[PDB]
Amino acid sequence: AVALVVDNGSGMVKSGLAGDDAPKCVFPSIVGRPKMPNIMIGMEQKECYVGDEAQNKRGILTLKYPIEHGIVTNWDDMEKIWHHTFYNELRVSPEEHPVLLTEAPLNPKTNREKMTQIMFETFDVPAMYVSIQAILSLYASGRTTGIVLDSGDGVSHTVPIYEGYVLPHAINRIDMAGRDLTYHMMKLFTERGHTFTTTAEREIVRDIKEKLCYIAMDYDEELKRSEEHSDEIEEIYELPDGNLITVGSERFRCPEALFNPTLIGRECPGLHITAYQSIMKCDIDIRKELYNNIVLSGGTTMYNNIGERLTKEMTNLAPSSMKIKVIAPPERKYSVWIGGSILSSLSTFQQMWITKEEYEDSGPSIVHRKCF
Amino acid sequence: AVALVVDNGSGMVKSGLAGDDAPKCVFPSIVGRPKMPNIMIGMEQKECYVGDEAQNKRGILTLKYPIEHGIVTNWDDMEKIWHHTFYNELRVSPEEHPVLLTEAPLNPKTNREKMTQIMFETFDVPAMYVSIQAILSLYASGRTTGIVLDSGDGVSHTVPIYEGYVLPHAINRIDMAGRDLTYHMMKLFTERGHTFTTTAEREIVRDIKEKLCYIAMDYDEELKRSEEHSDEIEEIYELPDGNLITVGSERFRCPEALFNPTLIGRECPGLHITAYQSIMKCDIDIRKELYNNIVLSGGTTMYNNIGERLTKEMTNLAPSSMKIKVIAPPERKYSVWIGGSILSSLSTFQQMWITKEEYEDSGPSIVHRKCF
Amino acid sequence: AVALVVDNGSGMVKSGLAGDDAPKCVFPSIVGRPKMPNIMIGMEQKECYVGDEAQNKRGILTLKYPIEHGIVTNWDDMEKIWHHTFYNELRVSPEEHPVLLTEAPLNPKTNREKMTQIMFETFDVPAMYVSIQAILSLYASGRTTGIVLDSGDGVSHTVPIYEGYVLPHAINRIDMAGRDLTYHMMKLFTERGHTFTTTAEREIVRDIKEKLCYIAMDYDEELKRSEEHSDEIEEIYELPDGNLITVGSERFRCPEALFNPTLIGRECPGLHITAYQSIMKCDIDIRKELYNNIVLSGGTTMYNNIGERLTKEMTNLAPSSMKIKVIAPPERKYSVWIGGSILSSLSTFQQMWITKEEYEDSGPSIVHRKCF
Ligand SMILES: Nc1ncnc2c1ncn2[C@@H]1O[C@H](COP(=O)(O)OP(=O)(O)O)[C@@H](O)[C@H]1O
Ligand SMILES: Nc1ncnc2c1ncn2[C@@H]1O[C@H](COP(=O)(O)OP(=O)(O)O)[C@@H](O)[C@H]1O
Ligand SMILES: Nc1ncnc2c1ncn2[C@@H]1O[C@H](COP(=O)(O)OP(=O)(O)O)[C@@H](O)[C@H]1O
Ligand SMILES: [Mg+2]
Ligand SMILES: [Mg+2]
Ligand SMILES: [Mg+2]
Repeated sequence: AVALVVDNGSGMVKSGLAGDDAPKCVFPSIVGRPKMPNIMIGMEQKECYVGDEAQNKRGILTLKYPIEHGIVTNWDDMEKIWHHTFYNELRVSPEEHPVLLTEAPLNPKTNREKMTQIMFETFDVPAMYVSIQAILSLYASGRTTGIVLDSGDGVSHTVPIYEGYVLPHAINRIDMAGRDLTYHMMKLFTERGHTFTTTAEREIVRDIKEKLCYIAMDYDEELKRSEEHSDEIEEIYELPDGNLITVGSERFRCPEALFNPTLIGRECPGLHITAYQSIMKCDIDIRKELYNNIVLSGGTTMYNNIGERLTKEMTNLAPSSMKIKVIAPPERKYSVWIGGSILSSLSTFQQMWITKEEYEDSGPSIVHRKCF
Repeated sequence: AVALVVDNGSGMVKSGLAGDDAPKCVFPSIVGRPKMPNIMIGMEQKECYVGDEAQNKRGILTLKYPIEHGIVTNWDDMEKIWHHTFYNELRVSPEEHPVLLTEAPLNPKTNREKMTQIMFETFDVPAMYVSIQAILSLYASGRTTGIVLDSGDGVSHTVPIYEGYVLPHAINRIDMAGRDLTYHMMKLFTERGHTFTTTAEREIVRDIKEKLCYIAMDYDEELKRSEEHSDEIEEIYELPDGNLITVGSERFRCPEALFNPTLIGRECPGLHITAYQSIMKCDIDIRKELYNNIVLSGGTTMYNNIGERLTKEMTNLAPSSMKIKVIAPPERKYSVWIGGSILSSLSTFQQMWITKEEYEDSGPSIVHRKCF
Repeated sequence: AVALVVDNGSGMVKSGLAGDDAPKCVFPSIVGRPKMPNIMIGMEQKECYVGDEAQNKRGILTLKYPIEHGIVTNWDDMEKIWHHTFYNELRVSPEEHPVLLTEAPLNPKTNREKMTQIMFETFDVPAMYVSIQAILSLYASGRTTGIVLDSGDGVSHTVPIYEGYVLPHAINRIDMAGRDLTYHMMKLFTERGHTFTTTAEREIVRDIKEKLCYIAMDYDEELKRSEEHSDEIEEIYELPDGNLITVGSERFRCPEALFNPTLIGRECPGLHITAYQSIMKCDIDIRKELYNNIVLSGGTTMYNNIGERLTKEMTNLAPSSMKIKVIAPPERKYSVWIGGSILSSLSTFQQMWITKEEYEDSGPSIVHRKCF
């Protein structure tokens, strides 16, 4: 039977059938609830909107995210999202297809235990398997050795792998991703005169950041040019209500927080520093191959001139006799799903599944012995 | 049982059976009392005239309005008007038909409480329901999203609704309607030589205003043309006593007070300004749909070239990327009654009624929990 | 030379000499313009009234506020207000005294730039300095560590400070203050039968709110008692025209919007929630001292039983091993001015000034490098 690949994250959720080269259903993971009285008798209303319907009618809805920092806070909303994905988006019965789920490294055991319990006791799936996102990201690139720098919506992590062997003592994870960048962008916009506070305004700011941001090679030079050639940097954006907003110096000052987290008041190191620290925790003979297979993945790495900036930063830290090559292939925003689809279509993988009998006999703890 | 739709307002009262496409009995809400001695023995006189009879014999009667600014002042006259409507106009027993009444937004609770008490303890109606006029006006147009600008005889209000959800924090109401326009018309007529003071003269001036008024697209240009091409604007009107009156520049100077209330010494803003302020109090993503569904209702909006003037005024305020469409359908003077008839004929509405038992047990305050 | 302390806000403006323990001139910041024709030849009239004169003759004047949400909208009115303060109230020459101005956090740069330009190019002040209001509020209390919850007329903000170091990433600001409470009070009064629309009526409602409002410890219990013991809550107030108004349940329902902004249709969180969120954004070891130094400031915090309510609300959120102490000293409505006077009288502060030469050489942008 064809397996279901469901990559659930903080911001977006991707779902599809194992065997394709692109996800089938990509939708935001939000739950909307009405806050205004209903007075028009005759129409059929709903108590909760999930997915695109919640985003379209966000004007009269309060929006909640059931996943924060890769950890599920409310399980009812997550169960509703899973039900919507299975019964509305994919329109496939969740009882004849094995499930392949993804999880971030260094997560509490209770999250996996509850996820497995919900999958086996609510949807009654035949089999399921949970895998780390970095492994699937490395699978999607068709390589066996490299360091994966993944940056999603809530969690950014770094995982090195050498010749199919992972080094768990050199795995890094920090909670600083596109959401903090959106908050920083809102704070920067408050200095221009525009104030955004509501959830709909937050989505508008997120869209503005996605459409009109880039990474400057030299931050100081562009900052100097911002006060002298602002006409080149200014960009006009049309708000949904018809007003116009001028985005100027905020185009590159917002993504700069990745390489200097002190702007947003975070003591954690930057991205290049984290990668260098992760490389230096491995053996001496392993570092040479890791320096040449830096793979980028995640939606937060979809900016412009990011690979060149990362290469320049790594050059000033790595020894002058090494070769640094950053791998930023196109369509890398769906690399995890592609890797999961590739993994699920292998004959050797057809044995590493958690069947119903094993879960019923051993219990929910079996996920700590067969899934890694 | 067929329900009774009774829209009672300041100037006129409409009444009919739920299921028709037009009101059955439309008559002015006035109470007439004699002021001259009666010396002709042999005829059967009456102590009070209500409705058309009071208007026909207004020469020897003093006329009183029991409703002012949507608030009932004297309840005896209102009870007499209700009795006349039930027993003379409709000729139906008010004990086998549910009643559907209308009320203006932002009204005192005591008005609703006394109305419900009178309906349940005097006419002994089986069930009753009170609804806002804007909701019925939006029902009559067959829409679910829009901003309703209602202007009756004493009260003009603005209510936005988005996808069946009303925003109570963006509801406006001002006490400036056709009565102030009639007073302004009388004041303008005093400058020509004609003086009107009595109630009958007030009704004559109201008829003149109804028959010979229009809204000028450019007030300044027509004002300039008034002193140079008066022959085009002059109109002859025949008074009931046979005299002739020339209405000239007063044709467009009287309705102009809607867009500039400073003419009649009122500090409240105009109509377009009020609509724009009501639109700007909603969320950013809601404004686009509200700008495209401006619905006009009420008897005061039955002038000529009013939709074009409103569109031109809104264009200069709304952003240059929005589409403004004013909806002024024909027969809009009875839109509230049509909406009430449509609402009362729905199966889903057959449950939202205040039965006799509920009123007797809970008390008169129940109207504050089941009627909105 | 003695410095001038001028705290200009939305509602009121305070001005005095640095060295005193109380402001010298406290007057509303309104600009009045006549709207009626003048027919009495022989009297000397004025084209605009500013301050108490505008408030006394508000019957025949239209009143405008030149400051909205801590942002100056019209600069001509603000310049007139500054001229009135310097030349009429204080009666001191604005050329031999340094100026100390106050500003709210998270404000546009253009506001400060224009303020400095006006101060240096119109009044020709020798030196000036702009400071945040929270810093002065903390100075006035004689402390070094604490969280300041300031609530004025248009803007309410929260600023934590630990041992003289401010945490900019934990500063909150929302636009919800006494003006929205006045609007809510007017809306509540419309349900009793009284309608207030004009600016003079708005000032009357503001006075009623100032004189007859208090905060209920248990909102539900007092709401239940409102429908059973209204005689205890009813209060008689005398309108300027001689009529009497009964204020009953509206005494505590108006200030309740601070702890539940959903009543006035605002999605922003309440006051205790905002304070708790601001405390949780600091480091773990800093929270203990912040929980014990909650300082209240502003005119909107001059209600009754507000400290006890805030303490009770914070107790249910803070851990059961912390000590919560709300600091609400008397005369806290002028805390900002007292703090500014204390700061301006220090010898160490005699160097942090913007002289004429520095402004002339560097330009208006210098205020972004020496004032914080
Ligand atoms: N073209 C783009 N440019 C800049 N940022 C982007 C772009 N596309 C997406 N993003 C950011 O990436 C985030 C999406 O992260 P995603 O990888 O979907 O998280 P998850 O791994 O939980 O699904 C969004 O919050 C958005 O801000
Ligand atoms: N054709 C017309 N042209 C101009 N004004 C009109 C016209 N018809 C009615 N009016 C005005 O509308 C008013 C009637 O208001 P109406 O909607 O009946 O009030 P209510 O909602 O209380 O019944 C009258 O006072 C009259 O001046
Ligand atoms: N005793 C009081 N009780 C309740 N509210 C008050 C009292 N005194 C003042 N206020 C409110 O505080 C507001 C004054 O705010 P203020 O601190 O003067 O603003 P700013 O900081 O801009 O000068 C007024 O709008 C008033 O409604
Ligand atoms: Mg991801
Ligand atoms: Mg009407
Ligand atoms: Mg203040």
